[PDB]
Amino acid sequence: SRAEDYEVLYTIGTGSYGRCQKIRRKSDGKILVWKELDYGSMTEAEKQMLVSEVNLLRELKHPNIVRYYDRIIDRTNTTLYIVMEYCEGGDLASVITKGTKERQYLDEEFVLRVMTQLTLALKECHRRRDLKPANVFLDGKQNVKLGDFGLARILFVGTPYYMSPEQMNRSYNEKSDIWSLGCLLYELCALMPPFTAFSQKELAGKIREGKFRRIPYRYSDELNEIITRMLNLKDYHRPSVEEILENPLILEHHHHHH
Ligand SMILES: C[C@@H](Oc1cc(-n2cnc3ccc(OC4CCN(C)CC4)cc32)sc1C(N)=O)c1ccccc1C(F)(F)F
Ligand SMILES: [Cl-]
Ligand SMILES: [Cl-]
Ligand SMILES: [Cl-]
Repeated sequence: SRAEDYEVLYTIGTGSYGRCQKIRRKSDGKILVWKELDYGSMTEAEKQMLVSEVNLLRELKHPNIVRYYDRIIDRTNTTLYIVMEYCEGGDLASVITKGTKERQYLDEEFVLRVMTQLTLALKECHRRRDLKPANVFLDGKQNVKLGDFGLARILFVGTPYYMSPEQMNRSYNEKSDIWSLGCLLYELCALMPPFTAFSQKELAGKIREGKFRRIPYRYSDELNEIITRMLNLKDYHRPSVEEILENPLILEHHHHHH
């Protein structure tokens, strides 16, 4: 694996420590992206846990998880490139901001696609990747892929909008993930998270109460019902992955297609 095997098309995003760039694989013209990380200032310990993290990326292979392709070490410029799938539709955060700014709600069909495909991504993770809009990506074929938010971080002030009731009291619980999914799907429909506040303490008060507005009336009672169940205060009242996928709303066409 050599950087020379690829040509950079342009930069998609830039963080404090590295960049994400759209690239083209020379051999066959495949369009991909890479994360460019300067590890020059890292300690041996930091570099070791970087290797271990990257190894985990190689472990997951699933149609609804952003696919890892390659890793390239350029020891000359002390840069590491992590090559992954290009998702032409971008991230969900951008989609929500767009709807919010342009005052246009998303189709129920699109929300069902996200629910179906992220629930399957979650199911694979649980077999053995934060559930947040900025970490969910869309390809050019109506597919939805869960990213590695560890990549965004490697490139406190934030309000933890999606924190579950049990998590703010200790997590380590698969049903906590269902709560976060509920928040995400809620925000996709409402163009705002179900619980808002200016501080974490205020937010926590609202979460504990467990009340929120119905998603907009353009969305079916069936869709509102399942999202509302995911936002139950009791983890054991939230539906499992299996129970979500059994919902009559979810059909073959909402799943991934090559
Ligand atoms: C840090 C980065 O993490 C990413 C990026 C991934 N990815 C794969 N194909 C993509 C196409 C677009 C895209 O972001 C866009 C471009 C600019 N818009 C204004 C917003 C949408 C990202 C794409 S996968 C992946 C991961 N960690 O698995 C990232 C994450 C969220 C949003 C942007 C970015 C980036 F801009 F840095 F790329
Ligand atoms: Cl609106
Ligand atoms: Cl609709
Ligand atoms: Cl697919």
